[PDB]
Amino acid sequence: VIKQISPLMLIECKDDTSSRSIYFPLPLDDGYKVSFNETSNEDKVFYNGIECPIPNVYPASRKFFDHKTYNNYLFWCTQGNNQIKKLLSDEIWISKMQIGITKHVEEGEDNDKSFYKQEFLQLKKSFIYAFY
RNA sequence: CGCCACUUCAUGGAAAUAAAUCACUCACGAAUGUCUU
Repeated sequence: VIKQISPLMLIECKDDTSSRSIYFPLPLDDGYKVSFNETSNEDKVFYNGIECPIPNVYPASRKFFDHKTYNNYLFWCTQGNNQIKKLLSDEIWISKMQIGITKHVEEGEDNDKSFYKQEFLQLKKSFIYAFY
């Protein structure tokens, strides 16, 4: 009976529980302009041997792509009635590392080798998962 | 030469002062760094 499942969504539920904000990962090109100048014979990238035009990139605010300041991969985004709201992944997900062992019950087992660390994630109080 | 006793019974000063006030050592050691379905 299952026919169609939507991609899992990150939904924010506010105190005024009448509207929900859907959060998406920030596009990797956000805040930057990519042109691909086509004057030809200028410069061609070879991605593992395939022809491709050169990706001229500028911030949408010139200078070039400074990968020392590139941080779009750390941000999640949602629609606002203005610009795009950027939320850090830190502010959404809380992470803790848990140490675990199996208590050595003697008269048996070669299991001193039971020793591990696990990562557990907690969602912020206003954030839930959803899909259709 | 004889005769004969009274008076006085602790005041002042010092009443604690300096030195050391914790020292050295150990401040985590060994096992497990994944295992069984």
